[PDB]
Amino acid sequence: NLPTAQEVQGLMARYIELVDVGDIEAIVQMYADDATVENPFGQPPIHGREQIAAFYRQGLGGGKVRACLTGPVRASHNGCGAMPFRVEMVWNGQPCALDVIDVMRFDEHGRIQTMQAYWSEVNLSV
Amino acid sequence: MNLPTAQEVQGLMARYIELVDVGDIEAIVQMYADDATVENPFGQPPIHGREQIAAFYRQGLGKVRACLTGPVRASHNGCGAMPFRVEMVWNGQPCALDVIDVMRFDEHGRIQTMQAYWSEVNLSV
Ligand SMILES: C[C@]12CC[C@H](O)CC1=CC[C@@H]1[C@@H]2CC[C@]2(C)C(=O)CC[C@@H]12
Ligand SMILES: C[C@]12CC[C@H](O)CC1=CC[C@@H]1[C@@H]2CC[C@]2(C)C(=O)CC[C@@H]12
Repeated sequence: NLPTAQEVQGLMARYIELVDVGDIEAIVQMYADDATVENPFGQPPIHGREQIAAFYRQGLGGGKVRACLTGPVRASHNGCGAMPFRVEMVWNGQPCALDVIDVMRFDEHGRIQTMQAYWSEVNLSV
Repeated sequence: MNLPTAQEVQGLMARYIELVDVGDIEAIVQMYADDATVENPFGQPPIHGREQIAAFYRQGLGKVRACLTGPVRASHNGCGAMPFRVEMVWNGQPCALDVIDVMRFDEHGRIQTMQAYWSEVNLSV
């Protein structure tokens, strides 16, 4: 029951759909109970739905964060995928933009076992 | 020198696509570390070392085109990710393929690791 290549594209795309509208509950629910997240990748892994939950509450909390797939979801045959997307929020008062790429591995239940988001300052624009 | 910086990674990964675009097999292989390990597509057995990597590219690269479809995303541990598209002819059928490459550079600016994320759902005409 590992998500197939097509199911991966669906789940990853849906994940962005939830971030764009700020459904913290639905996002957290997409993760495995013991899922880890590295955001930004390079940082120490944050483990557990509670810790991952806080993560989204604080970053999306303002309510004015948008997110959208900037390209197709590239999927593997082993329950993994990677996707390109942009995030629009506010920075220093003026509206900026962030280019990000998320690598995700799903457990045999269609839940995100691992998530890794690549991006740094070089990906921030005004 | 140490781990390529974020801006160095964006540059190196873009350089890699241009070598793939022109098809300079030999220049690509010079980008990889002696002990570089490549998984392409991801979920497939790794390709190990120069000789194999070179064998890999000569086979797949030697009418193929590659270009970035968006900016390279770079972190601060010599890693990055990038969205691109490969153009090719598969049995006479002009095709396209969306791919995302994840790479890790060593203390010397070479590619120690690479994972190519893609499958048939990313194939087109
Ligand atoms: C969670 C999310 C958006 C959802 C992505 O999968 C991961 C991620 C990366 C950086 C975060 C962003 C939300 C908006 C944030 C919090 C900002 O405003 C700056 C850093 C941004
Ligand atoms: C190596 C390369 C192109 C260089 C990329 O970094 C990785 C990759 C992914 C799929 C490959 C492609 C070359 C062209 C191939 C071999 C095809 O014709 C179908 C699959 C394609």
